[PDB]
Amino acid sequence: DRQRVDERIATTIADAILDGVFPPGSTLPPERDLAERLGVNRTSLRQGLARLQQMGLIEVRSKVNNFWETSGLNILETLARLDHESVPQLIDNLLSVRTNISTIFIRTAFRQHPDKAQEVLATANEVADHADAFAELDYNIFRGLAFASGNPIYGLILNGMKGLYTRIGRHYFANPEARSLALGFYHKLSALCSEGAHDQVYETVRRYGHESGEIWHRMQKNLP
Amino acid sequence: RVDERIATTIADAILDGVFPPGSTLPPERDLAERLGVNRTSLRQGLARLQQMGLIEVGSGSKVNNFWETSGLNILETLARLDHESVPQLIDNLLSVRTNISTIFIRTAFRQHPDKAQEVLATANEVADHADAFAELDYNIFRGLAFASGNPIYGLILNGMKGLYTRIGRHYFANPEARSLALGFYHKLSALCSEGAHDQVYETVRRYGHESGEIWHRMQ
Repeated sequence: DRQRVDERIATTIADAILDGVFPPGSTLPPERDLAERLGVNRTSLRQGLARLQQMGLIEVRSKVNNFWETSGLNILETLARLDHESVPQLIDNLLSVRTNISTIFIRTAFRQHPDKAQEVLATANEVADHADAFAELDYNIFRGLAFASGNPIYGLILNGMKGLYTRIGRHYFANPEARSLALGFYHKLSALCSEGAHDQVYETVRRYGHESGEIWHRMQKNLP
Repeated sequence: RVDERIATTIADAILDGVFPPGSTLPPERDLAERLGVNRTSLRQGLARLQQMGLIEVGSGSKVNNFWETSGLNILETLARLDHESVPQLIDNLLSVRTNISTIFIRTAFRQHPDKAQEVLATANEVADHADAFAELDYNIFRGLAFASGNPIYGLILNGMKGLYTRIGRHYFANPEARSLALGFYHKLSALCSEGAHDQVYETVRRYGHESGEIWHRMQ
């Protein structure tokens, strides 16, 4: 998916902001200078600036915001790509958020829309046995259970996690042990949902976070 | 702010189903004319919609299913467009805030109690008035999210700021609302001081229940 020039402009300036070249409260260089420094025309620059405004990173007057105050989950992939010095455990942070938030919305789904939850978990049957397929399945199951809670804001959170979460999963689910543990987990969730054993969701999800995390910790070493 | 208004108008039309998922938008010239705007302003608006994932581009601007691609950034739009389901969206947000905060408040108290106390201490310097209180309440929940040591909880709170503070600016006009919150922050501070990590859950859930009752009787 080739980035067009306005996207490259936004990425380049966003990186500089997140990196601290432009501290909160500072002003970007004027258009003529900025476009010449980037080697772009000013029409493309203003398109890139539009993207930065939408990201919450700047305000046209361009004043630079504190990205830790204005950014949502939409910056997760950027923090990972930069391997930002402020979030050395970003990957671990994201898996911990997925685990702990999913204990909420999985329990809720089992009580509110168990028929939808079982429909989502059933997709684990007939998944292809390889990394990309499992990464997609796994995200779709957590996202589906988040919406099955009846509270679509959990689903919006999963949508925001999609990029970085599935990037992790595409690496993780190359391991056949990772795929087998996930299948066991989805099946156990389905069993819990079928029985109505809502009070067991917490331990099951916490245990899966722990066991998958041990496999992931070994695998992530081999990665940038 | 024309390009912002363009993006919002088109985003509203997508969420309202005027432009169906999988459709492609009218060509730029046609869309500019319909919106009564310039093509370069429309192109800035389209860049914004691509940035937020609502449309995808050697091919037209394809409309994504917004329930698959949108984040917390559409909360304010959902509330603006769906007057009849704001009570449910609002309860949904408050429930999310309540239950997610049980996680990150406990972690902050366990891992970084001094930082958690410094956030909670901001409750001592508030004007007893709606708009200032709504900002303080948000800043306490956001601050505790970051004080967990996991900034992704903070990014979540950042995404809820818009709609969450809008509710708060209505809610905290009520003096009981302000009183309950102050008591909640002081109770949080006590629990942190005591290391009573296992009590945050019930205290936060009780707050969410009791503030929701005040809110519901206001509504």
